[PDB]
Amino acid sequence: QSAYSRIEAESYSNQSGIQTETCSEGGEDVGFVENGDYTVYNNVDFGDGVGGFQARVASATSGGNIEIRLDSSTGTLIGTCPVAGTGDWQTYTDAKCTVSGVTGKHDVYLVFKGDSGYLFNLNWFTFSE
Ligand SMILES: O[C@@H]1[C@@H](O)[C@H](O)OC[C@H]1O
Ligand code: NA
Repeated sequence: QSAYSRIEAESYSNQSGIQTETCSEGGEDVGFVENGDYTVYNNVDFGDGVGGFQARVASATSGGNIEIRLDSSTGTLIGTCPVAGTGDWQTYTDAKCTVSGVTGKHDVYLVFKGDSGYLFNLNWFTFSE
């Protein structure tokens, strides 16, 4: 799958600790996110050109960070996307960050880190050139 496509969060290959649920904007979100949870998207093709990451997120708390790691849940970090409260678990906004240069095909781990409690819900994400 292309890094530059819209990747629905619920389309993960593997996950730890989360649950999918009905998303107010349509489709599903990955919710029940606590510090240390993650989702994995296999065989993402970055080509040569990546510069950024955009995630569609909601949070009734104070959010947290999405660590973007390659090939394992503790693997090389290529960006950390800050996520901020939106006042409701089903009112979404765009969280965005820069991403270090990378090439080729990798399994992408989105590793959710933050304070105590639930962090945010993730509807979909994408990378930008
Ligand atoms: O959306 C989820 C909500 O349904 C649950 O009650 O709290 C955790 C959130 O992620
Ligand atoms: Na979704």
